[PDB]
Amino acid sequence: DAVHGKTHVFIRSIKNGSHMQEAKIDIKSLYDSLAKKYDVQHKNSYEVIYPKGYEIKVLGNKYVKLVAMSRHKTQKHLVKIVVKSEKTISLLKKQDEVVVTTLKVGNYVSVYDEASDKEVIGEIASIEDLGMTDDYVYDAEVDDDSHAFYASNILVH
Repeated sequence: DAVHGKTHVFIRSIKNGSHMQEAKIDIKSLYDSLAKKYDVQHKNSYEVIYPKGYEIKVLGNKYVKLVAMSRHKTQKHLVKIVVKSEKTISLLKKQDEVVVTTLKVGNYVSVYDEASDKEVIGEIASIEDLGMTDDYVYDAEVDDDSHAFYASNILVH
């Protein structure tokens, strides 16, 4: 289980104790930027990074500390997951998608509605095997007990 490098996550960073910035950035960019600002560990096949003062949006529409982050090559297939949601505005239908490594069509998952800054229930609308990949895939470790974060608005472990 990892996510693709173009996965979007909501990140907050703090400097000098008192200043903070928040933005939506792709996970490969987060890794590449943060890999230079802070520095890399190495294990059997992980390059593992330990930032401080960075946070990520998780279950509960709250930011918790991002404790570590890593990237690695995997032999596993990338899978594109499309998740539909809708709201009563007269129905506005929305969908989001994330590609993961390794859940059933029809299952419900939590979804972040960015425009209304609230969490909604989504439906697994499709699942697609995109095949193997040579690119790095990425992993994030979160301090809250949900062990989950929002990945292109979809809650993933």
